[PDB]
Amino acid sequence: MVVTRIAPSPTGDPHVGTAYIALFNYAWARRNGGRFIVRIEDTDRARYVPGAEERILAALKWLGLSYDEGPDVGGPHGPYRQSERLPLYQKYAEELLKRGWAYRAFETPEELEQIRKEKGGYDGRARNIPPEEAEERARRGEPHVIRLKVPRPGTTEVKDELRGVVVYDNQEIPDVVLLKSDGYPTYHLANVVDDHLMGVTDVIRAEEWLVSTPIHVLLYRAFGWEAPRFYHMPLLRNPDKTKISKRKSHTSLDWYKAEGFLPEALRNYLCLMGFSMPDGREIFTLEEFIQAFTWERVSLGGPVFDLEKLRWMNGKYIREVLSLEEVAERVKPFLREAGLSWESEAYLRRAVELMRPRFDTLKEFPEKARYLFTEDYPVSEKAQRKLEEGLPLLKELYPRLRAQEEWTEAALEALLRGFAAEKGVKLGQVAQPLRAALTGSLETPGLFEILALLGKERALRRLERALA
RNA sequence: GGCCCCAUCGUCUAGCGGUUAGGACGCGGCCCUCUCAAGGCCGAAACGGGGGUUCGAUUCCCCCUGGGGUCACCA
Ligand SMILES: Nc1ncnc2c1ncn2[C@@H]1O[C@H](COP(=O)(O)OP(=O)(O)OP(=O)(O)O)[C@@H](O)[C@H]1O
Ligand SMILES: [Mg+2]
Repeated sequence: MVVTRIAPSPTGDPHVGTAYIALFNYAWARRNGGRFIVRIEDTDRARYVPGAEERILAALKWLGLSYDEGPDVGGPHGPYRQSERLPLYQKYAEELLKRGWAYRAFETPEELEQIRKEKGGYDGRARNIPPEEAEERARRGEPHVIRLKVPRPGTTEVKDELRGVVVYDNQEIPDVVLLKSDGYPTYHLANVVDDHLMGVTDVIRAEEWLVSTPIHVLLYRAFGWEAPRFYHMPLLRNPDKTKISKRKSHTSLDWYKAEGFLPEALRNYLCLMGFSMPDGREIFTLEEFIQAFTWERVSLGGPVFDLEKLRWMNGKYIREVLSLEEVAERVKPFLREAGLSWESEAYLRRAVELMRPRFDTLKEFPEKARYLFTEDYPVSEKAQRKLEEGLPLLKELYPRLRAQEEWTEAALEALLRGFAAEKGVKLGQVAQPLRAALTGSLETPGLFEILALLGKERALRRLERALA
């Protein structure tokens, strides 16, 4: 069948680039009724951020991706955390050693630097050490690394499923270290070994690994294993076209969730990063994505992550994809984070309904609708100017309002329109100042619905403070 | 700099030899209207350059230019 995977490195916040690559591996497997594996790349004890594994796994679930095998769901070929597979890599490294495909190198980190300075890059000088001497210096515990012994001279054919064949010159392929001196392996060794054992057939990864591919082709050869298919996705780019980074852009998935972006929206935007539906439709579900997926419709340009477009999309989900009730539920955390409270579900729902077309992120709701949940709301200078300029009218309207029995949006409009005509003035001249009194703002939803929402008492009370 | 990838509006993109080069975000105008949005309508905006192949190239081939990636005991 088809088996894909993601090899996240727990070395920082959950990265949007990871979600992007995960999105495509997930789809390709589901499209082919296959498996989607999650393997953690925690072999660099130096860059390892404790607490990063949980975070990445949660973000993937947050976006709606589900994996078939992984650290927290088990699987037939575990462990799924490389740190727990160390003896395995040791074993395979020595296998290459015995097959003449690798060798032990004892240069100190400082000699290597000096070698890189003079001859630019390691010169494979350790290949001249007699195997028995290397084997002996190893048993004496001399610190060392194991390097891939690249066939020299020569050529190595790599095949990218989206770009075609690419012939490399072995002189371009360095004798990369396979097993570090601390016993930990490098991506190069662990990638191949683990992809093999877990049976992955389709390796879909970021284009930044294209050049390292001939190293993997060589390793699969060394082991006598069949190489999987390679699909390299273009890198997500900052606005300046450089690979998306933490300083020119927002790469942390937690930042997106914190800002009120809907996972559905983010996932949908990410699909547009290199892929498009035949009919050119831009809003679609995760499932529709799986079904319509085809490497034929994947573009290879480095897409710029456009926040403005994400916001647009998020707003689109808020008002056209999720139900009223769903938005109401998703907005709660944000109200709580703003120290605000709603009186009941009924109230919140109507509040959300009135604002639906006015907020593009869940975080924006408590901001623009603050006056619907607390008395502690701000008053814009323009609102104040408008309030003071219409006090006389409001003063004459107030008595009519305290005597209004039927407190409905229909009745209220009738009264106000009538009052405006009877006072020989345009509605706006009575509605605008009233809006200011009620909301401390001049940018709000319809006056009649805002006036009704609160009820007679709550509305008059607030109206009285503006006239006091 | 060496090697490798990429090339349609500012951005995401549709073209797969013959199209007024389409859509979306953003931007401007208009409509709707009690404000602000949402929504509808209209509009400005692209094939980097030079050779070719071909009756004909944005579509196919080559060079140039441009952009990006990669050159570790990180991935
Ligand atoms: N900036 C990025 N843009 C696009 N894809 C990325 C990016 N970074 C990583 N990927 C891809 O997403 C998957 C997960 O990458 P990973 O979890 O290692 O994050 P990372 O940003 O590569 O961190 P590290 O510094 O360890 O390389 C990979 O298979 C890799 O190809
Ligand atoms: Mg045009």
